[PDB]
Amino acid sequence: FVPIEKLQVNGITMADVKKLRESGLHTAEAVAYAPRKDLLEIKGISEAKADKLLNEAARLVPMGFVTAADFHMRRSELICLTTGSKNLDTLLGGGVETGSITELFGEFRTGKSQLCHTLAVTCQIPLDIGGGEGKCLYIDTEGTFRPVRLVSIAQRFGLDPDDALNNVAYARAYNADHQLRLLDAAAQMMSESRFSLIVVDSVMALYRTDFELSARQMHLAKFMRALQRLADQFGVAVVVTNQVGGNIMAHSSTTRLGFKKGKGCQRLCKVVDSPCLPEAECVFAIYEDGVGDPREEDE
Amino acid sequence: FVPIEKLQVNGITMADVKKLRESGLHTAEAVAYAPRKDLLEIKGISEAKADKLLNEAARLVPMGFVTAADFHMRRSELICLTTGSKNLDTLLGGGVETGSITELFGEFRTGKSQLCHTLAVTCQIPLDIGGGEGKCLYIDTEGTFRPVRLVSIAQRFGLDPDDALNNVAYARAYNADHQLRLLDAAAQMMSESRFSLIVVDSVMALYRTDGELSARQMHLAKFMRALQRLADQFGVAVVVTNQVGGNIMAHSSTTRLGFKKGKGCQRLCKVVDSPCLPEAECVFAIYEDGVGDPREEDE
Amino acid sequence: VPIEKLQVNGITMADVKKLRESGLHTAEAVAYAPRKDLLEIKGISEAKADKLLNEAARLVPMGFVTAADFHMRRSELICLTTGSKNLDTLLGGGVETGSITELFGEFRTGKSQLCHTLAVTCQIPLDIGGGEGKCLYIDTEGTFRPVRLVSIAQRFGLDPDDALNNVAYARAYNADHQLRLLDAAAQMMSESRFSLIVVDSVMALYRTDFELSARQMHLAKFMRALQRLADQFGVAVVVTNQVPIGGNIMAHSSTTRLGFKKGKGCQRLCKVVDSPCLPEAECVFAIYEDGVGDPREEDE
Amino acid sequence: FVPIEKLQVNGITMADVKKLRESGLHTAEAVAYAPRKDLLEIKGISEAKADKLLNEAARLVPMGFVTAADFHMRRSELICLTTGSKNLDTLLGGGVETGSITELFGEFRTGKSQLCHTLAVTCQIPLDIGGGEGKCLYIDTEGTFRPVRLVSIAQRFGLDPDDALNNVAYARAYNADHQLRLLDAAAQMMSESRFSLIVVDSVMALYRTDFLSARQMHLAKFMRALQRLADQFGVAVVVTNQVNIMAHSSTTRLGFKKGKGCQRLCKVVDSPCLPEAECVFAIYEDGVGDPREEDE
Amino acid sequence: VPIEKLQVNGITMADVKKLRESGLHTAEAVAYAPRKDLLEIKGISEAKADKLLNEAARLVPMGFVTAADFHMRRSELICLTTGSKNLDTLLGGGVETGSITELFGEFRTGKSQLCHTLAVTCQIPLDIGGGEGKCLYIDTEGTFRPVRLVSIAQRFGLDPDDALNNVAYARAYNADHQLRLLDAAAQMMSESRFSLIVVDSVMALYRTFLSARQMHLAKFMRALQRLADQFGVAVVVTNQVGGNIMAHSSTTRLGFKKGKGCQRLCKVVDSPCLPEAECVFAIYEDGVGDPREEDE
Amino acid sequence: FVPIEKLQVNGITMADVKKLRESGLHTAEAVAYAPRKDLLEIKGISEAKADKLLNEAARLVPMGFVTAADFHMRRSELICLTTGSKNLDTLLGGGVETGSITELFGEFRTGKSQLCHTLAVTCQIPLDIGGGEGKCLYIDTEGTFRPVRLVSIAQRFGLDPDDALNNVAYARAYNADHQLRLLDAAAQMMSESRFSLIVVDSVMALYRFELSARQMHLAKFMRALQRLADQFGVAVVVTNQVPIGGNIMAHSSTTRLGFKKGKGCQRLCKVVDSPCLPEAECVFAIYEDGVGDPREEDE
Ligand SMILES: Nc1ncnc2c1ncn2[C@@H]1O[C@H](COP(=O)(O)OP(=O)(O)O)[C@@H](O)[C@H]1O
Ligand SMILES: Nc1ncnc2c1ncn2[C@@H]1O[C@H](COP(=O)(O)OP(=O)(O)O)[C@@H](O)[C@H]1O
Ligand SMILES: Nc1ncnc2c1ncn2[C@@H]1O[C@H](COP(=O)(O)OP(=O)(O)O)[C@@H](O)[C@H]1O
Ligand SMILES: Nc1ncnc2c1ncn2[C@@H]1O[C@H](COP(=O)(O)OP(=O)(O)O)[C@@H](O)[C@H]1O
Ligand SMILES: [Mg+2]
Ligand SMILES: [Mg+2]
Ligand SMILES: [Mg+2]
Ligand SMILES: [Mg+2]
Repeated sequence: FVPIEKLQVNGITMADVKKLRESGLHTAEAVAYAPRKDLLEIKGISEAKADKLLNEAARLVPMGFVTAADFHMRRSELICLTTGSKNLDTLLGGGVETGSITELFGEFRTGKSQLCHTLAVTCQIPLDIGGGEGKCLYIDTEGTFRPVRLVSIAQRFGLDPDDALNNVAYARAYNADHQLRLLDAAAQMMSESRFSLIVVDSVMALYRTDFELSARQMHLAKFMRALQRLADQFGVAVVVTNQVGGNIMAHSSTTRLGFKKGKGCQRLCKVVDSPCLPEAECVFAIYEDGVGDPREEDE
Repeated sequence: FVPIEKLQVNGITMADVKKLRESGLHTAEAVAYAPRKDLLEIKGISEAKADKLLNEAARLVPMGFVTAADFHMRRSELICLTTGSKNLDTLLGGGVETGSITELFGEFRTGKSQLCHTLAVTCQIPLDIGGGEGKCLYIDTEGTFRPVRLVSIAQRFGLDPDDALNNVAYARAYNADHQLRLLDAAAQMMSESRFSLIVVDSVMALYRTDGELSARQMHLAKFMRALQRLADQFGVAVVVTNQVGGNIMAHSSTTRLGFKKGKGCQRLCKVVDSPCLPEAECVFAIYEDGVGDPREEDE
Repeated sequence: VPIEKLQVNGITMADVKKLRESGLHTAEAVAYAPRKDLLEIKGISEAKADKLLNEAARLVPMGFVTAADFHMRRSELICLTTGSKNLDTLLGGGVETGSITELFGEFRTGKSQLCHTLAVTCQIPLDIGGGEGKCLYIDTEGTFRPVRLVSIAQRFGLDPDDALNNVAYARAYNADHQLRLLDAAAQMMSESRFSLIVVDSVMALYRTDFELSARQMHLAKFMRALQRLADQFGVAVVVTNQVPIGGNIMAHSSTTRLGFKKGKGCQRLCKVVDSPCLPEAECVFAIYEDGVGDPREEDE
Repeated sequence: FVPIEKLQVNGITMADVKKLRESGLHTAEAVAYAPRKDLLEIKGISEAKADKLLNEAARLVPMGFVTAADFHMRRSELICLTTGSKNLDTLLGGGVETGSITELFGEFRTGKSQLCHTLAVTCQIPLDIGGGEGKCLYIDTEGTFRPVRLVSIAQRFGLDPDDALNNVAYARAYNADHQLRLLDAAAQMMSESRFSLIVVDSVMALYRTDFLSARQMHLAKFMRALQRLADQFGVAVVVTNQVNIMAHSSTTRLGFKKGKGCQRLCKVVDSPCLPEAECVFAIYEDGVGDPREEDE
Repeated sequence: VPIEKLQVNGITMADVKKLRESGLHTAEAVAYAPRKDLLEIKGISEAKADKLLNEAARLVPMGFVTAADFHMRRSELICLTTGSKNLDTLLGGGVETGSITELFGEFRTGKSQLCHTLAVTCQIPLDIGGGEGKCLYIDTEGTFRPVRLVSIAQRFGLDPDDALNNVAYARAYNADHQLRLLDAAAQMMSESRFSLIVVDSVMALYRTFLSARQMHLAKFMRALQRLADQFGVAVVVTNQVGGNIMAHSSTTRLGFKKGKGCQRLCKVVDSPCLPEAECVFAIYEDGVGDPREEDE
Repeated sequence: FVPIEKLQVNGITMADVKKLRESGLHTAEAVAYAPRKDLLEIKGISEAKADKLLNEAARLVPMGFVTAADFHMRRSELICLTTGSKNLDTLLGGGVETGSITELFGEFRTGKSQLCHTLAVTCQIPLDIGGGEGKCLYIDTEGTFRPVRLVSIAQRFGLDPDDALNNVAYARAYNADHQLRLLDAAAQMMSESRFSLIVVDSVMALYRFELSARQMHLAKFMRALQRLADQFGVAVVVTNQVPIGGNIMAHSSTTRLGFKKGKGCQRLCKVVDSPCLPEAECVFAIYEDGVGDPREEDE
């Protein structure tokens, strides 16, 4: 991404920069994608200078037309992260794709939290072996997150236990308003540092008891679009878990994966929906050290 | 169509042509269709020479009266793009007509994006099979375009895997203002070469996520009107996808096709609104290489 | 009455050509026009304008007319046939030749289908309700398809070739072009018999081009021109409207108004919202591939 | 009225009477009310002849003020025209009165055309039931006139349909000049046959498109001509309008408002003697009348 | 922390009393409460409620934190030993305080014995697996036998009078009484330090409820979760062999099987982090402990 | 215990008390332990009336928390019924605890009927020697009622045989509804007179139903038995054949005693379920005078 401090030019005061940052925008992409009406609504900003900064960002941030072959090259360039099972990578065609809010849904005790822990660890590892080189962002709504599993999985991957311990931002929410307030600080801290993943587990746990359906349904809509807005500005893959959101999950999520409890430690994962993948299923396994491919003993 | 650089006659200099270039009228047809008052509102153009260039444009572009024979022959000579499915081809009366807006709508995962991707390759094929011998353009709003689908489909008609990917302009919109802003750039770009298709997917996805209830319709009308002008200016097929506006989208779109999810790869299509087509219904199957007729194995 | 007929006791052809370029192509057009309009035209003197005015007035009756004579004259007016017996009975013969008829309602009500049906029928002989005159179609939304015309002609049995040969189309890209189309079309209404003008739609261009007052008197000018054409040539005029928006400018001009309501599938309800003569009522009609008609019992 | 034939006394030449008829003077009242200056303006009329005719006509009818004791009682026996509804008759205190000017203003679809049709059909019934015992004169300026209507209304009132249609004179104007010109033939018909009601519907419609000071002066000339015709021929005058000179010239003014269904609210606004009150009247296929109990 | 720190920024004592009437005994519940719940309280304005929430957030930590601090916080969490070191090793110190531990299995295996045993351990010092707090035992079948409590206290060396004078028994005859017992007990856990809640059982009353049972059970279970959150107290419940509805909120689940004589087998069936394994313990008159050579 | 008559305060009509008596609630303790619904379907009782009854019961009877010391001292003061044999009383901690569910299951013709008759006789002797000083109600279902044995045990303990016979109300059970009516009448005159022991021999004689419906109705019979025990603190003893019922009856049975037929008239009794008393065994004997300690001649 591009920092917002590289955007001010032609006698635009830093005070305007603070005013924009206090409103939630923290990068050039955020300003460029932001509608001009919202920028005008911010107090203490002239509309003429608002349009000046908007067109300066448009000159800086590229959003013009481009040939499809170039788009193919850029999409091949996109960072992709190994899940931890070669079968999963083959099914995903390389692994989890950033810039896309992937959803993993299914019945509980199928390894969703274990897979999320493995995802955080594989986002801690360097990009050379396919890692993300960035910090995760884990939002828990049930108290299930346990650092011991992270330590074990990191030791499987060989990373420093303390680096993995201190490079994950964990925050447990207690109500829907707490989640929404938490997202703002999440974005603010996202601004300064380099991250590579935002995992939420689970969105509906608090919403199930906080509610009155009409207020609940609209409250997710502004919540989820915040994750979508944050994903494109910073280019971080977004993973959402769920229990068995209706149409909101389907509309918001790009690639969906259903989970099923297989025999023993083996588990089934199915590509229910995808923009460029066929509906195919495969099998992985979960051990005390994380997530891997099923072994001959597991057969 | 009629290139703009051939209407210059009877004492109009290139300065007026450049002024029209900033005015947006990039074709003799465009200036002929534009109302006189808009020409008067253009700074630096006197009303006398405005009416002059208007009458040379009207001489060069026929605004007069045509019989049903002439317009019927022109209808016969209109270019239609093959849908890749004989059932769908017959449902559409032979393809997608020029200078008319098609609105595919329905619930998600019904294959609208697959239909758009399939159409994106039929334009470049030789016209004898039912193409248009041109180069496509893809304006996206949800980030679901995929060159890999074009790679897979180009082999159905034998097209080159890279000549298909270097002859498709691409761009993405992020906010409501950018969606309308892209159209002037599209018109400027398309004035140099024969485009044959435009895609907008989807229309109101940004408008729902953008008191505000009244203000969105007026913005929607301004954007949707611009597409209708674009089709008449250049004679190209524009395809807009919709999710489930109301009257604004119902009135503007020339043709409307509703999609429904069937069993497996089977999907149902119904002509919801057309001026000269019966309200029929057909079935089509999405395969690895695009949209096609259902197979006996899947039936 | 032909314009070339007005040549009496020394009408110079230069004055005739001046009238031609002034837009007046019918004897009624000069008979009804005020003298100030003639004086506003260059090359026209006041005394000669007055004498040509009286020469025009002595042909067409321009005085008191007893109500009985007006009633018998109006009862002889050719009523266009819409093919649907229900709607034809609703309006006492259908659309009348020489008055402004407006159709309005929500979307998906088949007004365009009715316009198409009237366009096809107005070419059939008088016995089957046609006007025996070529049709004119000013379109502002590109909703004309000359493929269905052949099918409708087959339903009405008249030959397809001459039925297609006997229509004129004009696409309208702007309100100024829409107004100029009437001036353009006046001469060919003065060249061969005409019985039907269709405009679709009225409000579409003014909705986008507009500022309220400017739109208001521009629409007033357009409606005045339409009424002038209807009076001069005696040709039926049908216009399409979508929903009212604009207030009363279209309500005062529109002699007849119909409102369309969605029914069940092919069923639609027509209600005479405004009419100086016929009482407010309602009726039902259906649309099929052959055109507008009365719904069948199976469709009920 | 008094025909101009008896005006000639002591060998007054018939040529002068013919010239007066060609000048719009068809009755002795017109000559009496005409000043000397317009008589001088007429070609072939001398000053001596002008003053002689003024003396002959003035000695027949007075012009100045009168004693109110006879004035109010003589105003009672004036011809009244019922509107077919008791609400309006009570509101007007006798209904429409001839020899005056009454305006009906309001929005469209308020029955103004319908009430004008009712007046035009009710002007022939005998005076015992609020009739007029005369023929109407309808001037139309929008094409709204639909004869058929009348037949049904006359059958409601029991008059013969053929007589109802044949005894109503109808004119249509295409321009303001044509509208003004029709008044010459109107005056000629007034001279030829007895009429007792005039309707204009609508007076202002053409002036919207035909035209500003020229428009105002033309309206003033039109209204003064109508007032004059009412003066000589004792014909009630009713005008229609859509929503200062017209109000000033008008004596009685009634505003119309749309009620519920067939019901509409009629209100008296300006009147020399009548108070300010409203009423409700219904309009049906048969015409204008009092609301039925079913609509209540 | 006590809600007494809330008396800042000019908010009156009356609001604190109203909150105490609604069970808002400690500041943790005030902070975790949603807006609507505190809005429902009578005599409370939303304007001051915004502040109330602000200082509630300031007093108790609510923002982001790195996982190192979370791990070191949960590592030093108080754990209550069961007297069976085999269990301790299996549970990594014993039962956690502030979470939900569920027991299921055959009644012949014996779980009420463990419920009795844990009652005294909450008072012994922390260095030997104690809690140093009060215990609140709720029974639904009247199995409370203080003689076993005296025996286990003598095994632990504590005074039986101290054991009987420190724990609080409560019995419920219905689901509503069970629900309101928690509300009543909130005052006692507010006024004094408690370190253990034992429920035996949770499905007994619900057996003698079908759809409304799930909502009632969810409310009761989330109330038990709230009590652990608002005071850091351990919560342990028993369940005879709910289902999935209990399973969602079940942080830890232990299944029991009957072995040879007094020997019993305990399996940690479900746990967020702990592996799936089994162990063996024994039951004697002194309580539940590690198996001895006599049972081997 | 608190009589139901004294419960009605503050406008509670006596007809409501009569309706409660007819329904089955004969004491204020029953209303105190009565739930919301059970009071709701009682005739003549409304929601406000039920709330008033519950409030009055809470005022009269302590409904809240009870400390361990108070519960222990109340249990200590509870009257225990002697068995007439030193060994059984020693194994039972002084005898049978009143107001508790005790099940005696064993082989037929092992003196279970004799033991029940002995307990019925000993529940009327003075408290100084472990008696009850109250009436007795013996419910027999197997036709084992023997007045001769009752007279013999009365002579053994010095009780007057006629005073022993008239102090015991004998009830024979034919059907499940019949025994429910019998226990309803039992509570009916318990509301007006004091008793000391309830004997049911045998429970499973009439149940052996429909297998599932047998459990809930038996549980309701167990539930009804517990209600009266808490209302009056009277010992209840039920005999079981050879245990039938399984989990439900095991949970209902607060204490269980298995019986075996030893040599001669001697019999063996062993505890099965006891939260406090450890499991052990004992031996007793049966003679014409009833059930007592074994003698040296049979030992
Ligand atoms: N320490 C561990 N070592 C190995 N496997 C474990 C461990 N803890 C849990 N599991 C496995 O993980 C599963 C729990 O899945 P989980 O990630 O909790 O799904 P959810 O979060 O949806 O409940 C259990 O079925 C169990 O078999
Ligand atoms: N390579 C493929 N082969 C066959 N079917 C596919 C392939 N890729 C996607 N599909 C199917 O086509 C559908 C595409 O739906 P889509 O056009 O994305 O709907 P929307 O545009 O409304 O989101 C998906 O449901 C998917 O199951
Ligand atoms: N050839 C045909 N056969 C049968 N039905 C048709 C045919 N053409 C159009 N229709 C149906 O009739 C309707 C016509 O409505 P339309 O004329 O578009 O109303 P409007 O012009 O007022 O928008 C359309 O909804 C269409 O589904
Ligand atoms: N044949 C008829 N039967 C019943 N009612 C009619 C008939 N003809 C006209 N009307 C009614 O008369 C009214 C005409 O109003 P109109 O007099 O034109 O008002 P305005 O003169 O103010 O425009 C219409 O509202 C209509 O309902
Ligand atoms: Mg989970
Ligand atoms: Mg799509
Ligand atoms: Mg249409
Ligand atoms: Mg009218």
